Amino acid sequence: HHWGYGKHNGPEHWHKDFPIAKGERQSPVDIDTHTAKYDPSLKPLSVSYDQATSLRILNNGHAFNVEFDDSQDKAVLKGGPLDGTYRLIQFHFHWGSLDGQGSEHTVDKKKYAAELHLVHWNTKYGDFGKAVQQPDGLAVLGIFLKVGSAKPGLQKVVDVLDSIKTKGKSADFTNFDPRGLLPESLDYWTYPGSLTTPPLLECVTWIVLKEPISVSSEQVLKFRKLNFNGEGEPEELMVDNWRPAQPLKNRQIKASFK
Ligand SMILES: [O][B]1([O])O[C][C]C2=[C][C]=[C][C]=C21
Ligand SMILES: [Zn+2]
Repeated sequence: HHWGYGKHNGPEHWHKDFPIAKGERQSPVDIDTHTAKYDPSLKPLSVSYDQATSLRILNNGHAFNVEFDDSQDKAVLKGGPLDGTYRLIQFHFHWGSLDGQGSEHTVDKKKYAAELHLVHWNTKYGDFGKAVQQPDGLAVLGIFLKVGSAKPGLQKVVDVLDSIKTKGKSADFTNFDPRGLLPESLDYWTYPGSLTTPPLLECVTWIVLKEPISVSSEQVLKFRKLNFNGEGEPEELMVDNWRPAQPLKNRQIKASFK
């Protein structure tokens, strides 16, 4: 009886195995755009993905992860609210059964169809597993998806999904350029939070871009054909793999923009 996104094992249950689910810096949150304060001291973000080395795509039973070579400083996030250098390890998405839900963060209570998470770890801690035990261990770039025009840079991801339908399947996924998933503007909100999946560790500096990317209905329909189950098991479509907004508690969301 492992955690998941069903009636019996979904987010409202996670606190039993992971009591930090009720902690003081949980994610995601609602971003109240009127209360977020412009912080003139932040920087422009530095997203340096030219030398990114994608390796593989994995259906882990909760999402699919596009994994990178993080054995050296190839694709890194720096600047913005961050001190030091954060190495890209993987990206994945959260999405809904219909276009009116799917994102984890919300903006004035608006839910987007999906949300992309580019996960990076602080190189001062040497490895990902050490990083997640630190309050400044991870930096996650969050990007909302809305349904409209196709995203050209997403189609290579869409077209491999048939090959990783079920939990535990992987495929080679070399030479994928994550720059093709970014919006034009890097304007962002930032706040201290957590992983949005068990173990829900409070180790993340969240950087949530204001500008959504557009994907087509056909693209997100292919996400929804994935399975949470393993091969041969009763089919459970991989949809609604999002955690709802958690209490903000004693946190301030800062804006990079006026
Ligand atoms: O799956 B997760 O919660 O979704 C948010 C992003 C993140 C970051 C590190 C590990 C897992 C996850
Ligand atoms: Zn995520």
